[PDB]
Amino acid sequence: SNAIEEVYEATLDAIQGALNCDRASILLFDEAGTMRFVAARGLSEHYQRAVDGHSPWEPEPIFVENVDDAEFSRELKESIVGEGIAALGFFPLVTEGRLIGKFMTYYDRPHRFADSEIGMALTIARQLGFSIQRMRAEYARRQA
Amino acid sequence: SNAIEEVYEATLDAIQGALNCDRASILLFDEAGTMRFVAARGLSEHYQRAVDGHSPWINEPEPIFVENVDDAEFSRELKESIVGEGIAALGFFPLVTEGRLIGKFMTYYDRPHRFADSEIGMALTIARQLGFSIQRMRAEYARRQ
Repeated sequence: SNAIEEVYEATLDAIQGALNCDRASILLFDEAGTMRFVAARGLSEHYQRAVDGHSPWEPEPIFVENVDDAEFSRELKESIVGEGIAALGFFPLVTEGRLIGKFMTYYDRPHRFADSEIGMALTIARQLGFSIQRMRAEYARRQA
Repeated sequence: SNAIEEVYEATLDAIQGALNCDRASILLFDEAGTMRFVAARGLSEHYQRAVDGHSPWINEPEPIFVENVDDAEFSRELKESIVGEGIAALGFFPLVTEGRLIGKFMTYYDRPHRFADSEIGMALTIARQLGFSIQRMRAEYARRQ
């Protein structure tokens, strides 16, 4: 049965070669409008639990170069620091310009982002977006 | 029900959006060791039948660029095949899984073209992601045995 689950891990593979940071995640909206993990590596189960209900959201990247110099809640923040995360990249996934979810990169030390990384990161998010668009779609259609 | 002909089409989507070239394709090895189109746009079938075979490589592969066909190292026949298709420039990016060549994906340009570092980086990125998508997706199909 259809495994975009294999595409998610593939993308996690590609993120870690392409962008050489310590962990990564993919999340997508559920019907409630809340972002949910569909794929991770290697953030712990304890962190993903803490955070699952909480992030979002015209669709552009977001970079926390240091969680300290960062306007988060002290609640959310100790979760992040607790996991051993010092920096974060948020990268939108879209269909038809609809925000559909995001992927995330995580760093143990603070981090500044090159144009080249951001570019690769954007190309990754582009492909996932289309992968999900096409896999979802004609599984919708291989029915009618 | 491996319709990840959808992974191929998505890739072709990403190739177009990330690299603004004129045409693109994916080719994979077959059991005779020969390279074979598995997806493309807008190459013609005539072209595709025409040029199966050549694998610019044979254990540690880099991208190959051809900025002007007229200035490339091609046998008469194979240069005639490209130009008659209407192509002037091409990019070969190896597809690799577990440290081995499995295929390639190609960007084509109808007029000469110098390859900007940025687009090379983008292209490589996509080439990794195809590799990995293939690695994992047939891995799943095989597992179920």
